[PDB]
Amino acid sequence: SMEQVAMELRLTELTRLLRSVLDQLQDKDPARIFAQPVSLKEVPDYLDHIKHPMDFATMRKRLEAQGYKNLHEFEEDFDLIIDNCMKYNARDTVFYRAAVRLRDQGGVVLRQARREVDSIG
Repeated sequence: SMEQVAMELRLTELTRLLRSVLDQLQDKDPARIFAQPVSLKEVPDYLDHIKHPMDFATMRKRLEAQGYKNLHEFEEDFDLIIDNCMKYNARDTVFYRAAVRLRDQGGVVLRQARREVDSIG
């Protein structure tokens, strides 16, 4: 139908916006601490601690499959990156600290994204 196509164009445009959001968030991780999944070869117990792992490459795969229906789902994944890190790693670690800075700096980007998503519909 014409409606299904209109819907698909909306999703494509959401994907376009979320791609720019993702690039902006990932720039706030210059050390690339959150770029890839935590390695289960190198941290063999990880899944005993963290039940829903997340990272920026995994978000990107979902994004490019148009697997985010709305900004809320996208933010859920971003929050997992931060919250998983802050649990697994202690406060006095470069990892924990990187997550805090990503959270703080990402807030600004996500604030305007929500306005853009509501505004453009």
